[PDB]
Amino acid sequence: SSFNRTSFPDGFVFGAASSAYQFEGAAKEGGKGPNIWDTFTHEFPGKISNGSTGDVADDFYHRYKEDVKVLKFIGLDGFRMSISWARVLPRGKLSGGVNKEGIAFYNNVINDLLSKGIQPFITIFHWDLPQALEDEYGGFLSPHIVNDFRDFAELCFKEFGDRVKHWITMNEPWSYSYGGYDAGLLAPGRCSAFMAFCPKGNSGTEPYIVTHNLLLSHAAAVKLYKEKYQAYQKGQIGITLVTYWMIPYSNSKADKDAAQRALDFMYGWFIEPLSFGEYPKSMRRLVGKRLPRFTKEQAMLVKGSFDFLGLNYYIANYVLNVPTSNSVNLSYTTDSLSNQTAFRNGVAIGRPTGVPAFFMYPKGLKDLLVYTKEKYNDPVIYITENGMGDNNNVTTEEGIKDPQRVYFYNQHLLSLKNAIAAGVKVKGYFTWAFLDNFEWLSGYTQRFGIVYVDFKDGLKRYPKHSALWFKKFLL
Ligand SMILES: *[C@@H]1O[C@H](CO[C@@H]2O[C@@H](C)[C@@H](O)[C@@H](O)[C@@H]2O)[C@@H](O[C@@H]2O[C@H](CO)[C@@H](O[C@@H]3O[C@H](CO)[C@@H](O)[C@H](O)[C@@H]3O)[C@H](O)[C@H]2NC(C)=O)[C@H](O)[C@H]1NC(C)=O
Ligand SMILES: N=C(CCCS[C@@H]1CC(=O)N(Cc2ccccc2)C1=O)N[C@@H]1O[C@H](CO[C@@H]2OC[C@@H](O)[C@H](O)[C@H]2O)[C@@H](O)[C@H](O)[C@H]1O
Ligand SMILES: *[C@@H]1O[C@H](CO)[C@@H](O[C@@H]2O[C@H](CO)[C@@H](O)[C@H](O)[C@H]2NC(C)=O)[C@H](O)[C@H]1NC(C)=O
Repeated sequence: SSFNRTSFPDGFVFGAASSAYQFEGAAKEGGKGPNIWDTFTHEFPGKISNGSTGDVADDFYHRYKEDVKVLKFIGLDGFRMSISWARVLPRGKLSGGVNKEGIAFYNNVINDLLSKGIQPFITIFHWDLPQALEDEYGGFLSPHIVNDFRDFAELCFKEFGDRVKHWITMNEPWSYSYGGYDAGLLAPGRCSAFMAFCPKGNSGTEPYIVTHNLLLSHAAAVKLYKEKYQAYQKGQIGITLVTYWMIPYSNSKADKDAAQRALDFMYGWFIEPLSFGEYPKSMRRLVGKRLPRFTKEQAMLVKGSFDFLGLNYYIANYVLNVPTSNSVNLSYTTDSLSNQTAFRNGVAIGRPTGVPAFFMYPKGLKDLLVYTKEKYNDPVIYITENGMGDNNNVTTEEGIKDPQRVYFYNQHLLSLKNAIAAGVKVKGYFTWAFLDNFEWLSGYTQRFGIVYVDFKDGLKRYPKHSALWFKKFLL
């Protein structure tokens, strides 16, 4: 006898997650065109650990049949995966033509998943923007992205919507904006010149520009799905957001307010437009005219534009107030006057993982969910990512034994259970990740999978103890 799925609601969806650039490989194969991550990893090897790329990744593009067998072996209800925009539309625009070989790959994966009784949860956009669109008008820096995003979504609805019943417009627009345009840590790698880190950009203005267009693009796809496809395809559409849970470093009003500002700027930036059609008051106050306004039309489009909310949860941080100052480092990051740290009084917020900044704090998952329920009218929620990373610095034999990850999932699922007990309408949960994969700026130095991938020996797959723990949990 042990903790198992019967403790969760009937029909609850347990799954594992993936994304196209991180898993697929075949970056220049099967008619696929270039995307901004091809470009970023090739042109800035200094920004990826060991100068790695997703050229091959897990080679999920060729190995998907064997991988789907692993999903079935674990016994999962669902699988979260994304569509490579430049694989299906190599020139970004619909008028640039649809790549039949790219459509065929996703159809093949979906049909195999369904034969195993696994529901595909499809992320339309997981950061891999076609280089053609980045080149033409600067990608999400331009309002032109909205119409092209809408057409890409429509292509997905038309080709896959007869079988796909859960759509996620985009993964973590916070990450795309902050990482791509404030810190320059992610493609397209833009930031202010004073950071001496990116060729082009403005960390004080571009993140706000990009976030606005991310929201409008999302809203365009949702409007189209609901008005044209939802009634006869009978699916649901949402968006995946990420936030840290923010804890005041001390009991002071200063730190309490700082914690809420940090949450406002990371989470509220997206969930308040989605819920209320406006940005958080703190952002309006502190960012001023660098923060775009929603026109009345835009607000109507964005407000209420989700059937469900996808939430990605990894960590919590303590937050300190940062006093105003005279030194002029203009950025989205410094705009919130907040400072996050994993340590209080010299003590870490939880158990360590193989990722330096990341400690275990399962309580924060429930805290986030209750906060979301209470502030945003009790939405339907899927946990679309939750997981931990190991440092890739031991043998295959050792990496497969991951009691730390078994511990991680036991504690987080117990916390999730308590959130459901508190009335949060959670309907599903997805492990990041299915396989050890290309972890963006960290390359292959960090392993998040419940399944091990031996990159040094034919990309061979081996279920970890965590996979076997889930297998048992899922009966
Ligand atoms: C699937 O899981 C259920 C529930 O598991 C319980 O709740 C989870 C949230 C975790 O905290 C688990 O650690 C916890 O056990 C299992 O049913 C439960 O089995 C336990 C025994 O392991 C029962 O506790 C015992 O009950 C007897 C009386 O029958 C007492 O004499 C014992 O001292 C002890 O208290 C528990 O009552 C029971 N709960 C329910 C709701 O039935 C279930 O066995 C498991 N299934 C499989 C196949 O593993
Ligand atoms: N990685 C992110 C957010 C990137 C934000 S920009 C910058 C880079 C980064 O990882 N960190 C921290 C972070 C990590 C995860 C979530 C939020 C914030 C940043 O703030 N989100 C999810 O995390 C998953 C695990 O991300 C790893 O987290 C630890 C990092 O060291 C590693 O590079 C990253 O790939 C990704 O694989 C998913 O594709 C993605 O949806
Ligand atoms: C492999 O990487 C892990 C993770 O970085 C190392 O374990 C960490 O060691 C540091 C330094 O002593 C500690 O501060 C952390 O608490 C450890 N993290 C854990 C255990 O999750 C490990 O030492 C590395 N091993 C080798 C051989 O390099």
